[PDB]
Amino acid sequence: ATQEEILDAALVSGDSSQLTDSHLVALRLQQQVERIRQTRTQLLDGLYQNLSQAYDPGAASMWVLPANPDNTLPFLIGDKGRVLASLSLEAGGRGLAYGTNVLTQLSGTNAAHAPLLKRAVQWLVNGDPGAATAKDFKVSVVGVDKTAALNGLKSAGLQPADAACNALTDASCASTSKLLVLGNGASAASLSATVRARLQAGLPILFVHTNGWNQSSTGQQILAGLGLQEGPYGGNYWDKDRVPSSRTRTRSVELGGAYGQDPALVQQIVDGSWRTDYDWSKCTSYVGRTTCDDVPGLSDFSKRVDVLKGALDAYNQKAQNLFALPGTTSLRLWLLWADAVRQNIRYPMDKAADTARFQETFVADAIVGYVREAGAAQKELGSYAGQRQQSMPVSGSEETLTLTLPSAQGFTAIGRMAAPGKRLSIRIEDAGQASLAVGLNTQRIGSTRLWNTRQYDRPRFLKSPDIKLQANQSVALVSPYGGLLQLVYSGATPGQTVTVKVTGAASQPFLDIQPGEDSSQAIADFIQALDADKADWLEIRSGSVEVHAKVEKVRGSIDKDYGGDVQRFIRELNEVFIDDAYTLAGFAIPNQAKTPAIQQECAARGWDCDSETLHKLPGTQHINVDQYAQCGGGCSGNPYDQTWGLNPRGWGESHELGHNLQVNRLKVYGGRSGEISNQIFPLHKDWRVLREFGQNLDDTRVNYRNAYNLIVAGRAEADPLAGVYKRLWEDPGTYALNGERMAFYTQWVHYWADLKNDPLQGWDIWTLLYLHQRQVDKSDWDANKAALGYGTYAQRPGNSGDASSTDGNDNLLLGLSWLTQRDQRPTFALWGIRTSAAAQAQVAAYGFAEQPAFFYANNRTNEYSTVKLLDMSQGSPAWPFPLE
Ligand SMILES: CC(=O)N[C@H]1[C@@H](OC[C@H](N)C(=O)O)O[C@H](CO)[C@H](O)[C@@H]1O[C@@H]1O[C@H](CO)[C@H](O)[C@H](O)[C@H]1O
Ligand SMILES: [Zn+2]
Repeated sequence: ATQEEILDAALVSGDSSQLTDSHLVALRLQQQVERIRQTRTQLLDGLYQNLSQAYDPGAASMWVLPANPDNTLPFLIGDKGRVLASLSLEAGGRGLAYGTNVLTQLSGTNAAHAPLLKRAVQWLVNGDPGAATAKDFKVSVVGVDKTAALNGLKSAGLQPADAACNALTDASCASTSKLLVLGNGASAASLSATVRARLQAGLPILFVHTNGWNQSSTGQQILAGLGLQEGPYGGNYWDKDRVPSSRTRTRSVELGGAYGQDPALVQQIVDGSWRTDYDWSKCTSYVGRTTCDDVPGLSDFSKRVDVLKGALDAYNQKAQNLFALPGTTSLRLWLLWADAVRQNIRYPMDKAADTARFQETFVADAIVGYVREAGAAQKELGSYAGQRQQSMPVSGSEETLTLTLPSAQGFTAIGRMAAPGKRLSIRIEDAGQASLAVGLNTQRIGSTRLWNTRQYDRPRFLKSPDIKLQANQSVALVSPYGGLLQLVYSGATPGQTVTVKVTGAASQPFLDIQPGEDSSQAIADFIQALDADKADWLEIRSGSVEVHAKVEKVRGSIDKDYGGDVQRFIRELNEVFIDDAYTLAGFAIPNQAKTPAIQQECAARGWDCDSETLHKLPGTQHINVDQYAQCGGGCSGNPYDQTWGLNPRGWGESHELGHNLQVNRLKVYGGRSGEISNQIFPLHKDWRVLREFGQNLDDTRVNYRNAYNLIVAGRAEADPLAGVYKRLWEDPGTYALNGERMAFYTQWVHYWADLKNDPLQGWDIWTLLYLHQRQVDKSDWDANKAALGYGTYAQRPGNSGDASSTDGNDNLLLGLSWLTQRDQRPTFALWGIRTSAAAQAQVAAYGFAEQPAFFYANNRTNEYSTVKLLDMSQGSPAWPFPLE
């Protein structure tokens, strides 16, 4: 079959599998867009003629926008570009929608609109804005006041008659009525469908919004019946847009034809007239990542491409199949064009060396329609994936999966993949109250380094839009890239399950650790899948951590750090990385009790240390492992991004995990500890690692020596608190004095160990503070405050993360004093940390002997045997380890 014949077919079926001739599609699109422009311009010009286009809807009005651009268009666009009234040719009918009740203002505010309105009604009734309506033409008015409506029309020089029946709901009435006027008081079954069916059978409809700047569902449903849509929250309130008396015929005609359409971009595709002179010297670079926001012209180009993406992604988000929805030919053609471009793409591309291919591909990446019965695979996947992904076998039979949502909001991996260019079908059941969508992949936008020299080597948008699902309703998907399937949720109940039924998906290697239970079976299945080597991507679920990983990066890490020992890699991922962190934070981990020393401290303290209400595991933290990251070679977030692979003993891994587990009430001076209070997690791991294994990792992070220097010198000032504050916590830089500030956090580790007379117990102090803090955060205040050393507080304390707040300092002073049973203000002052009066008074009330100022000094981070205790109450001893 010819390319021509394939395109004709695909316009109906959506199947772009054989469609390769993108210039052919571009030409068809060129003419489609041109005839839309012709239709629109001829209509508008016949409406406006040379009459005044003055129209002012006030702030108490809504914007009314086209939705289906092929068969709807604006009528009145304001000087600020707000669409204040739209026309509809949907289903071959005729309609018109205003964002306010214009009919009640035709002898007042909008007296000057009357002649234009007359032509508009002439058009509605006759199909010709120049053909007089007959005297006493029958008008049905529904959902808005009849007499005022009819009087308005009469004010415009028209002679309507009350049809005296309801043309919205009575079919006999519709067939004899010449116009229907709708407002938002209307009642009907299937309001949108009803409206559509009347339109399509030839009843002309005039809609007025009757709720000012408020939105109306009734209206939205009427508008959707016309192929229109209500504007955003607020309506015209803020902008107060209008069309002035000076607006010309030529100008409005022109805006109307051009609205939501880009014939210049289509021409550029056709001719291949891509820009050869972009000034790249204006790109800039930040931690290895080039961006080009300030290259003249570039943002306007990219923002025009964003229009098309938004347009098609609205269909993706609502799980709507474009090829099943009538009057979508322009967008079908954009989509089929884009799929044809994907047939030819080749990597890598450079912004300078490959101007034509770069810019066309740029446009094509932004146009992907996932909801469909058939479609094509992009041929080259470059730096994302390869031949393995292309060839993954798929399940012909239906597969049933059960998933647990650990928090109320987020996403979790389903455990299956879409294969490139192959239909899968999906539905979810037993969802309770949870709101649900499906999506593909986890890459963040900066992960495609298209502005880096010769690094446009993968698609811009590997992460699909979230595609909304209904309880018990199937959706058919085709991805050109293939991808890891994600269940996106909100409004869920921590610990609830969801059931996923999927047909046509592939099975990536997937390590699914089951909470508490023996996961011996799952580990060997995973290894077998890994050894089978059919996938470019894998995933891991363990505890509250999910890893979305490029297979070869993981192999590379197993090989370099574990000599190919997969089993040890997995164990250490689960135990030394994951369990280590979450156990240190005192969470309730299934089938895993607290250590004896912690259990016994919680007992003596009479605290709730194990309930799910207070200490349940938190929301999923996601980790990406890939060739690129969103920023740098590793980037904070959820997911956080890694490019080196995945090392269970890695500093980065636990540093970032730490960010997820930070809490403001354990931050010294708020953001001053933004990159400090998370470091207890990597620090704990390295201390454990040296003891159990022998590797000595990152042994110079904690700068006891220079922290000391700063303390000693800030201390000789007249105000010793402030003196130390200036030298330690004042500097607002993101990583300022990182090693020195960390030394504060370990003080309490060495202290607790001496207090418990057991070096193995030191870190328990932080685990007790986390448990204390969650009680402080969410326990019933009146009932629990006495047990938490907060009896003097009428109300729960604040949780400000602000540098100038004492919310973090206070709780640290209270918690440490309460747990240690000593008044710790001297050592807090020694570190330049101020506290509120309330907190001061509360410590006094404990009636503990003061702990005089002290300092734990060491010349190594990970090895505590050599730590030395200084008494700082009487003066400042010499640093107790020799230089140099
Ligand atoms: C403060 C800290 O612990 N930083 C380490 C952290 O940084 C994560 C992001 N990349 C970031 O926010 O900057 O994890 C990385 C990667 O795993 C490093 O260990 C960071 O330590 C810093 O490493 C770089 C070298 O890449 C420099 O030597 C810095 O001096 C060092 O602090
Ligand atoms: Zn950080």
